[PDB]
Formats: sequence, structure tokens, C-alpha cells
Amino acid sequence: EKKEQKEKEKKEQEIKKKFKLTGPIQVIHLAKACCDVKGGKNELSFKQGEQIEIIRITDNPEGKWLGRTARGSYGYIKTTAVEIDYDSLKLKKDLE
Repeated sequence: EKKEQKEKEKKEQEIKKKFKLTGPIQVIHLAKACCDVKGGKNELSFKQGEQIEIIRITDNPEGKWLGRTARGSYGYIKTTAVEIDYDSLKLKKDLE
């Protein structure tokens, strides 16, 4: 199907230039932002229990990863602001 552009908000337009995700991006892991976080202008405006996905493991000076909420907001993440799991790539919590 046309799973190329989804266009949810007006946010992904910007993030494609700002964080540079212009094109096809894949998840590296599944994060879940915890707690009350800084979440500034470069960061994702997420929250505690926010189901975000990180698409980019950045080594870039920001010292942040590139994540996105299920709400369609992409942002940098302090690696401490989220719970980064490898489990969530498979989801083996139930495992049935």
C-alpha cells in the first residue's frame, strides 16, 4: 500500500529537514520515555509512559537519540530520559 508518506501532523514535514529523516527510516529500538524530562526544542516533547520509537542511534554532538512518539512527534532524546529496550523489538513479554 502507500506506506511511504503517512502525513499525520505538520510535524513530520519539519523533522525531515530538522532531524533529517527525509526518506525511509526504520526503528532501531523501542523506547518509552519516562518520567518528567527536559524535552526541550531539540528534544521530543514526550512524557512518562510515552511510547516512542528511536530510529536513529546518534553519535552526533547533541548527545541525544532520535525518537518519535506514537503521536507523530519526532525529537531528540536523552538516553536517560527513556527506557531503551531490545526486548520491545520482538516483544517477548507475553511470548505466546
